[PDB]
This record gives sequence, structure tokens and C-alpha cells, in this order.
Amino acid sequence: HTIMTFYPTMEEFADFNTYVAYMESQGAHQAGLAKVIPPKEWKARQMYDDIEDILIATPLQQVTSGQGGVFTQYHKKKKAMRVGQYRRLANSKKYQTPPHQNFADLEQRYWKSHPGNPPIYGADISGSLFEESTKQWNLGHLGTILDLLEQECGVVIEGVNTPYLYFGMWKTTFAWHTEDMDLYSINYLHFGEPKTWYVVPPEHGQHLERLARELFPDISAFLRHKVALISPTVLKENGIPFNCMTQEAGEFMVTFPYGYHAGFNHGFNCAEAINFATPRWIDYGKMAVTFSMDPFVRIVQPESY
Ligand SMILES: O=C(O)c1ccnc(C(=O)O)c1
Ligand code: NI
Repeated sequence: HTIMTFYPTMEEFADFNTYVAYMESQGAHQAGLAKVIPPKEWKARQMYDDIEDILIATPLQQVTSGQGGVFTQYHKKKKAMRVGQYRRLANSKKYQTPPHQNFADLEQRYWKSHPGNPPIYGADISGSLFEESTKQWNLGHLGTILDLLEQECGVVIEGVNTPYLYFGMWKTTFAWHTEDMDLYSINYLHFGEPKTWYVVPPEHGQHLERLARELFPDISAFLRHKVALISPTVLKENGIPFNCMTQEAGEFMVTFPYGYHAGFNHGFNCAEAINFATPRWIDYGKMAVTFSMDPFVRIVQPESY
């Protein structure tokens, strides 16, 4: 019902699989989204002072159209750029975060800004900014059963079982979606301005889907497509429960199966994300970017093959 925030100690932090099982035992999955604040001692990496030359092969210009909190988003591929150029562009007068009193103010401006000036999103960059020295909660090495996909079938899907980086700027958005194969996801905000998340509890996913079909007749399973934006007001107006949580630098966000989510970046930032699985996911996977469930059912549910 409500988004939980967890504050693990280092000892609690060590094993990812175990801690996610713990989060679920406390009901975290019910809201569709949980925040995890790492222990004070922990770092993803020592310094981020060597990233200006990182290549953004295909920055995406995000064009919105629509009215009254209901928008379609379209992505135009732009020419390659480096992170340094991208950062400068993000902080330029044309693209910078507008002045705001607080979050509520900024959120209202975000929703009121559509269609408006299309931002550029450095999304879907194959890569990681975690160091190998980081042995807890390293998005390249979570060690969940999702590793069976590569290990048993040799299947590599970038961004699903390998990490993606997202360099964002004001107003860049992720439209409503669930993850491929109804997998979990984890998102770590390395640095920069916040990222605001909206989530609809899994219990109410089907209601969101119905509302979406009504709101986007021409387009209508089109949500996993990541193209529909629906404002909080429109959700409230149609009686869809949702939660809103802002993620700040140094914080993790975990999304759970059947948890629809959407959001936006406040300003220049850098996030890293990957999907993962648990034994609980397998039956979602059975019902569900597609891949075979064979290795999972065979190895994790030998009883039930
Ligand atoms: O763009 C993002 O930050 C984001 C957030 C949540 N999910 C996705 C996704 O592609 O699954 C992307
Ligand atoms: Ni997602």
C-alpha cells in the first residue's frame, strides 16, 4: 500500500538475494516499489572524476504530444555525444531545471510543461560505474537466479541481464511500463539531481491497464512499450491508487513484478539499472524482450517441471 524505505546495516547488506527476500517478508512488494538506503560505510565507487569522455552513442530526444495529463511520448535518435557535452547541454539555459520552491512546485511544473521543449535523454547506455572492489549490491554481480539465463542458455540481453546507464536532464522521462518478462529491477542513482518515481501497486495494475486502453484508443499490452504518460491528477480522477517517491543520489530503488512505474529526472544525473529475478518471480515469468523459462523451472523448480 505504501512505499517502504529500508536502512540495512553492512552485515544485513552483504547478501542481495537474502535481503530482497527479507524486504518481501516485510511486505515491500505490495507497493510495487521500495527504496533502499545503503549503510554509511558503503560506496559504489571511490570517485566519479573520470567520466566526461564516456560515449553516449545514441542520445534520445523525447517529444511529447497530448493534453490534460494524457500524453504520448516519442523518441528521436540524435548523433553521438560525450558525457561532458551532455552535462553542459543539461545545464544550459535551454535545458536547465526551472526555478522551484520545492518538490511539489517542481512536480507541478513538470506536468504543466508538457508538451513544451523536448529534452534529450542519454538513456540505454550499456555499461556500469560500479567498481569491482564494491562487493555488496554491485549491479553487475547481484547473483540472483536471472544469471541462469546467460549461464544455461548463453543468452545476453543488454539492459536486462547486463546493466544500463542513464544520463538524464530536467524533464527526461520514463513512461508507464513494467519490466521485460515481469522481472524485478534495481536502479541506483550514482550522482546528480533527483529522479521522481510513480508506481501503481500490483493489485491495481489491471485497473491502470483498463484506464490506459480508454485513454489511448489508437495505440491499444502497449505499456511495456514505454510510450504512455498519465499524470497523477488523471490517476486520482479515475481512482487508481499510486504512490510517489523521489530518489536522491546514493539511493537504490527496487521495482517488483507487476509493478507499473513511471517518472522523471529533476536535472543532470546518472543512474544505473539492471533486472533481476527471485524464485517468487518464476511463476510470473511462466505467465509472461522474451526468453525461455526452461532453465529457471528446471533448476529452481525441479519438482514442478
Ligand atoms: O529512465 C529511467 O530512469 C528508468 C526508470 C525505471 N525504469 C526504466 C526501464 O527502462 O525499466 C528506466
Ligand atoms: Ni523500469
